[PDB]
Amino acid sequence: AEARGGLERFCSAGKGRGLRALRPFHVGDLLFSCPAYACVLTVGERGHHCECCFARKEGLSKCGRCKQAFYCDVECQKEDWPLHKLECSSMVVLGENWNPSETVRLTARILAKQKIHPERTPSEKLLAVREFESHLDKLDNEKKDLIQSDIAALHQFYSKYLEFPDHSSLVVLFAQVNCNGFTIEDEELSHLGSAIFPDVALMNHSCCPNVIVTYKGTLAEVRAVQEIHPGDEVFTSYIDLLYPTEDRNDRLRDSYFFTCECRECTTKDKDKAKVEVRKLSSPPQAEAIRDMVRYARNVIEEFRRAKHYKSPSELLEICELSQEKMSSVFEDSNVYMLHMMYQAMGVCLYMQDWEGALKYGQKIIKPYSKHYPVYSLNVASMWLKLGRLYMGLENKAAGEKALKKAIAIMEVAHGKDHPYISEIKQEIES
Ligand SMILES: Nc1ncnc2c1ncn2[C@@H]1O[C@H](CSCC[C@H](N)C(=O)O)[C@@H](O)[C@H]1O
Ligand SMILES: [Zn+2]
Ligand SMILES: [Zn+2]
Ligand SMILES: [Zn+2]
Repeated sequence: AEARGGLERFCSAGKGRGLRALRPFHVGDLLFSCPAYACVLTVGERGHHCECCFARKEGLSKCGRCKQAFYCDVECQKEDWPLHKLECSSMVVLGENWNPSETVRLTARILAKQKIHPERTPSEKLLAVREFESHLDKLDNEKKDLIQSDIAALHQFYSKYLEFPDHSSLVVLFAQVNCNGFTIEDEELSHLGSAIFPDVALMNHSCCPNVIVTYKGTLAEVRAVQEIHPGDEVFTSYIDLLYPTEDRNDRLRDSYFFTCECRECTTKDKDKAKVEVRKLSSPPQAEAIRDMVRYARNVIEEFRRAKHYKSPSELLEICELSQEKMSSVFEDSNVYMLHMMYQAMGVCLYMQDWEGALKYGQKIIKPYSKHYPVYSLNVASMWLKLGRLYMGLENKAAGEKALKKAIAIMEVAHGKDHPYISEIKQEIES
């Protein structure tokens, strides 16, 4: 009997361990599904999604003690209790002074899971959490310093409720979480939480992936976006594919300690249109383009480093100011311009500026369709946000066509039967 039908763990030369197909997979086929080994709902989604299964529901039942955890019913409340009990009493005593980061909360859950279930779980048929790479020999002082900060926050918020292995074991575990952890996003790509999917973490990266990972609650699903032939390695993308090769590889080296050698990284075919420049009387020289690219990459890094504390109004002003400055060299289709429009659209949605959000979406969609792969979650989500804006602004004709473009991608990535597709189809009917 096969551990996972038509698939196998294997050794990928120069890429450690990986996943290979044994039988052919065609576009849209489900390779495998993997239940979360551990997961945690993001703080911002408390009250809107079930803390246990991540279901989006109205009328979730709150925990009577803390009144901070919300569930579908008592069954989801009972399932989550071994994890929620580590935080319940702490959330009552300490107010909003109880603030461990998402990584610290997820790691506390892995520690609790390892204690009760030391054997391999149904989520570890190919790769177990204990086998995860950590790359501790490669970590920079900054990443080593964040691991130590996370360990101290783990003792501070969980010492009374969890028994810890030694410090070295905690350094290994937080390093494994950084290298193998996932984030779960909804149908609009909004962040829902963090999770460990050991069998999904076995797949190596490519910027030309042959699979896409989607979520059905906290169940990860892996679907083919091209033919996967017997003997082919199964590759997913670890990062956002919008960016030029250099940006992608600096991100990959920083978080995963490797340089990608996929076809896109080798040919660099899409870089020219990704860094589109405007046709001026001049036009811009290499040095002026390099200066604006360096500037944009720094704004993106700064936006990333300050995300947690900056208000949506401060986030909007930076976007508008950066877009205005870059527009002297860059075309609107340039990825750095798209970065600011996407963030700025995000703020328009937050402040219920539906018309402002739509004007941004209208400019992002065509360049997104060109820059991303043919089957892209980013492209499907953008068509979906566009469609929802149009429907809300009474443009049923434009909304329906935009929702159908989303559905066409989602049928391949999420499967034809996904609840997201059923929800979108219901929105078309009403
Ligand atoms: N395209 C690629 N080239 C080289 N190493 C890669 C890679 N994709 C992923 N990896 C490696 O795999 C790590 C993530 S976890 C993925 C499976 C890993 N090969 C293992 O043996 O456990 C990365 O940190 C990096 O070591
Ligand atoms: Zn639930
Ligand atoms: Zn509680
Ligand atoms: Zn690549």
